[PDB]
Amino acid sequence: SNKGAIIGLMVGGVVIATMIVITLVMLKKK
Repeated sequence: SNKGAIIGLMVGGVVIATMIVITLVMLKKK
């Protein structure tokens, strides 16, 4: 199985996801 390989793809997806997760926080600040 080796679930460690899954993390490899999480490194690239988290980079772009970092902008989406913040977009919501900025809305709450209002």
